Amino acid sequence: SVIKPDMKIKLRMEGAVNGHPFAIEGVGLGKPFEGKQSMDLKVKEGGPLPFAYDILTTVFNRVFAKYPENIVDYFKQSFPEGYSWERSMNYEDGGICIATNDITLDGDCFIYEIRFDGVNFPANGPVMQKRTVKWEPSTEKLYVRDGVLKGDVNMALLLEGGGHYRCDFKTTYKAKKVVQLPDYHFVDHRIEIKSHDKDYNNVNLHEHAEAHSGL
Amino acid sequence: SVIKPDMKIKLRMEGAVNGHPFAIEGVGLGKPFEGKQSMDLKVKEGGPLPFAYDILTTVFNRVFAKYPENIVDYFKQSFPEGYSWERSMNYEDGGICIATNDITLDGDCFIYEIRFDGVNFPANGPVMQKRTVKWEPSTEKLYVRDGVLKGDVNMALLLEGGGHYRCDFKTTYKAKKVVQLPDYHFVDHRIEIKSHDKDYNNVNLHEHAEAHSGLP
Amino acid sequence: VIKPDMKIKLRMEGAVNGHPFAIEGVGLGKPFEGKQSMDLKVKEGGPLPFAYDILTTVFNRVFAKYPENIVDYFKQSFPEGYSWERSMNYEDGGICIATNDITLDGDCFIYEIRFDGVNFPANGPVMQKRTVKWEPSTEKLYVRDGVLKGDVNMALLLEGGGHYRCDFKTTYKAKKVVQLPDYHFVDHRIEIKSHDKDYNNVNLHEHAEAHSGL
Amino acid sequence: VIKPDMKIKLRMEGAVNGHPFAIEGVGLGKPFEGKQSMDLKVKEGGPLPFAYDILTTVFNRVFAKYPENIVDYFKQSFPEGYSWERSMNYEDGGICIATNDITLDGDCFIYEIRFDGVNFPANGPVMQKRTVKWEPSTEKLYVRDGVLKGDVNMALLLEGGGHYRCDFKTTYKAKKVVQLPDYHFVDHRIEIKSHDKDYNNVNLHEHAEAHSGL
Repeated sequence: SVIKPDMKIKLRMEGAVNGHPFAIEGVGLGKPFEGKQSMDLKVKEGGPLPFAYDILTTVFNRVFAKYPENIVDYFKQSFPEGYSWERSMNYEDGGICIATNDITLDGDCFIYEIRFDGVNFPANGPVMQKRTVKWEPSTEKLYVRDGVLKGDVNMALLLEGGGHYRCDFKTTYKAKKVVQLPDYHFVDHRIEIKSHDKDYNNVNLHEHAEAHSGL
Repeated sequence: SVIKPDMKIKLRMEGAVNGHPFAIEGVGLGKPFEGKQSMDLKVKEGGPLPFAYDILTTVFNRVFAKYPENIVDYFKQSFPEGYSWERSMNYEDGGICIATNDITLDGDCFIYEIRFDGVNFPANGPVMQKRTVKWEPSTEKLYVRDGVLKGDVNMALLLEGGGHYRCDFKTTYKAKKVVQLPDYHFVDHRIEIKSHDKDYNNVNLHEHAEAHSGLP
Repeated sequence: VIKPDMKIKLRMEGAVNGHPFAIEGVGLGKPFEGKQSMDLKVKEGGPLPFAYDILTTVFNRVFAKYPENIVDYFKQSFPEGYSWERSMNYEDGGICIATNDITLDGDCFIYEIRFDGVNFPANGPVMQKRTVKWEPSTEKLYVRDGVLKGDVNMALLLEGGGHYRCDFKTTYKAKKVVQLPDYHFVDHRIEIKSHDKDYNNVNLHEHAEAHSGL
Repeated sequence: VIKPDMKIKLRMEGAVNGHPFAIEGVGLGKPFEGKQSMDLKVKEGGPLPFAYDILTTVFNRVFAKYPENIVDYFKQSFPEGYSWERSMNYEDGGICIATNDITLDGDCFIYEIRFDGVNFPANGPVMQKRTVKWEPSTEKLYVRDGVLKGDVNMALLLEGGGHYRCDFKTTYKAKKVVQLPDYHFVDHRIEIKSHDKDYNNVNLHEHAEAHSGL
């Protein structure tokens, strides 16, 4: 079907953090059935980001998650038409990021229309002082609410010299058409920046995901 | 000085809710020393707005707040330079609105560069189905944190049919230069849409703010 | 009926980070003046290992001056009285929740208080007792599901300037049907007038007035 | 040390929206298997007018199967033991907080538990007893200021399908110095196996295993 073993990705992100705009474009590819992907990103406007790049990574498609036969894959059923999602990223120190990504599909390439905004970050925080090393792996909880799919997950950014920085994720998925809604379930995630340049004008990012249930 | 009894307003807001972009430019004027301001907003893009126009209103200048003599005025002190603020708006039903405003000054007219974003608003919540009536008067609490000025406030939208809809504001004001930093204090608020057509493409908005110390 | 001058008796039972304590108290106040004072004594778990400041706002909106044009849910609930529950969330993850059941005996209000708070950071302002006082406040009260709710942005100034934020969420419940009021505010002002070295004894005061929009 | 088969003995004293209650419990489990079961008997405040489920995750991470590659904060903390504190924030505003002090007598863990919850809507799932059970979950544990933290996105599926979200914030404090683990997870699956009409009697089971994630 539309969901081929191998696929491409085309995306652009426009946003602002603490009132300073920026834009990013990216090209990538993944295997929707293996739940793996990869993508190169470049800062098109507003470089060099004066904040931790990590806050952005998870915004850069649940379609790339390995769903077992026993669990309805809300996300793949949504295509060709596609789906969009809304996300809340509440940081333990007050910082807050809002994001949106509209997902379309051009032939064999997913196209993302991404918005991203973040405010109230302390200048002395791990975010504005770029003290983030990476996001820890996670297990997202997803459940139906009002005919759509909700996804929540407790995230953590290990900092330099140890210690963690928590953020609570609150994502909402909305399919453009009617699809089989699934039962409560989870999706383990692992996102890492493989490489990047001095100021992150160029970044290589990878994500791995697989869904499952209780135990 | 720099700020005068009567000054004008020019604003351009660009933003999105639930993923739907829109643009609104506004115009208006007010009395900075009397805490009063009026403005007529107009939806230039994304109309008709699919959500309650009330969640935008507080985003459309603390300069407009009557300040007592015994309390430092962090706002009037920032110009000619000016200041910028970031706000977090958290609604009781998961809805979260984020916004920023960069206020500069052209002669006797303030210019705003606003950005507004809100997500996760329940499809059947009060906001998306536009069942709100307006904001109740309020009292903001301003305090200093890391050399800047914070300001929090418990906000409530009166819903049609009575009952309210709570939201919490968390604002951070940043003067574009070094200015005196006030002790703890409050700002009484009261905003209202005075008029507007059926889907709020055109809106007349008013506000009156008055800062004071604690009750004695 | 609520007279111009009233007395107060009370006992609190609670814990902070799992460590138990108990405090009893006596006082008086002027319901219509919105003023009151009291002397509290630590009975168990003393000397207290956390800032007393977190307990004060638990130690009765009856003691708020209410203007004629605003329904006074509180002064009405008596002689039956009312009860309340409150969530107190501090920015650093410290969370306390309390309840108070207020009854009336002659001219003396009787309080049965429960206080519990957890996850206070070992080196935070609370456990390190680095708080100075609560700043005055303005509580927002609105009817919800047939009962009255009060929310307020609170803040403690810590030693050497600086503030520590906490959000209050209170639910008040009349013991018998009373008239529900419209949306209104209550300006508060709570202060510890005196205390001995370890706070085993404390004299507390509060002043408050209800009002509507600016 | 900690044996392959151990016993449990506990007592919970608490309140919900101002109404006290107490529940005694006895049980056992396989600590290396992450399996445990117990029988709960209400001793006060019965019949409980609120969803029993809000209380279940309060009724010992020792009962979780830790692989060899992860430090076991809980098992190394004996026989001194440890205590924990927890915030449970529900989406409709209800808030619960608890603390458990855990000691060891031979082969029987001994829990002294406290439980408090406020602001639960009268018409909400909890007060209307509209809950079915907690959904399985994965707890995230990381170190903070010398102790262990564990947060989880919980969810009660309600009658009529649909879920009620609750955010857990737990802090684990070993009664002695023990090695601190790196970031990790603990899947959980808790459930009531049997109960009587007013839940005065309840059999509870829990299954848990620790892991490092993909």
